[PDB]
Amino acid sequence: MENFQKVEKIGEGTYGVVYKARNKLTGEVVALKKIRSTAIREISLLKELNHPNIVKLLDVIHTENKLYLVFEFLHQDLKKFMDASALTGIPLPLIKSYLFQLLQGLAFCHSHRVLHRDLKPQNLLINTEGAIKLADFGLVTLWYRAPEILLGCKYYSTAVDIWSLGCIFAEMVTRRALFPGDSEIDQLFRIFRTLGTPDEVVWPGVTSMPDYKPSFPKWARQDFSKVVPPLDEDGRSLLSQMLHYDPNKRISAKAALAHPFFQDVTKPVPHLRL
Ligand SMILES: CC(C)c1cnc(Nc2ccc(S(N)(=O)=O)cc2)s1
Repeated sequence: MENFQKVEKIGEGTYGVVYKARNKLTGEVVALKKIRSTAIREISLLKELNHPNIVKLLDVIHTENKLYLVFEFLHQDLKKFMDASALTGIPLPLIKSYLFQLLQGLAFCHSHRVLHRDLKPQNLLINTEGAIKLADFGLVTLWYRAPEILLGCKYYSTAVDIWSLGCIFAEMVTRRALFPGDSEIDQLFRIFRTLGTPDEVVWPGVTSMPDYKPSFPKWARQDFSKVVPPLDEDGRSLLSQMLHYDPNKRISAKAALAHPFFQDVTKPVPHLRL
């Protein structure tokens, strides 16, 4: 840690504080995440998980019970790009590129039995060359949380990351968050008002989950034509399969890569002001 000089504070999360820093031996610019056993073991297995659409973990430094993670540095996150793109909107061929790349990253991690668990725009990082990357994997916001987690399930699957990415796809298209809940119950009821209250017809087993109550209000489903209007029929069809209630029926990352929405995918470059 005597090897690194802090340049500036980037920002914060639940776990820690992030700084831009410079390595005095290599000259290199990096990102440094500061946190105040089995944990060390599992974090260290991530040093071995390398893919062009995952932010690289360079090292783990454990000194005096403080833990520091050293990452490759990118110049902007997706939340800042969306805010700056607000009056014009992100062009459709760039939205489609970013979605395709993120599904490549997920298909890779899910084949090694690794889950992200906290996907949101602040955890997605971009560069000037047109790439987008998954960042800062989990071992605060409720807006991107899957319904099986909110209903109390303890042994949830890779399917929770597909739900989150669907919520993010809709947000890029409309320029507003899809389900902006402000407590656990408000998050759940916001999903139910849009997609309909789930029952045994659409999700076998749902009434037996730990936090399910027979007194939930009964709301009717709405058409996806009203949920994401500017999107074509191929894109609406894919989004609908990423937001199915039953996690066994929800589309996998590998299957989604084969959907007809990606028949004409390209790689455009963004306009960034750094
Ligand atoms: C910790 C790690 C995953 C990061 C790597 N590179 C980072 N860079 C970074 C740059 C700019 C912005 S922001 N909010 O757009 O000004 C946010 C993050 S964070």
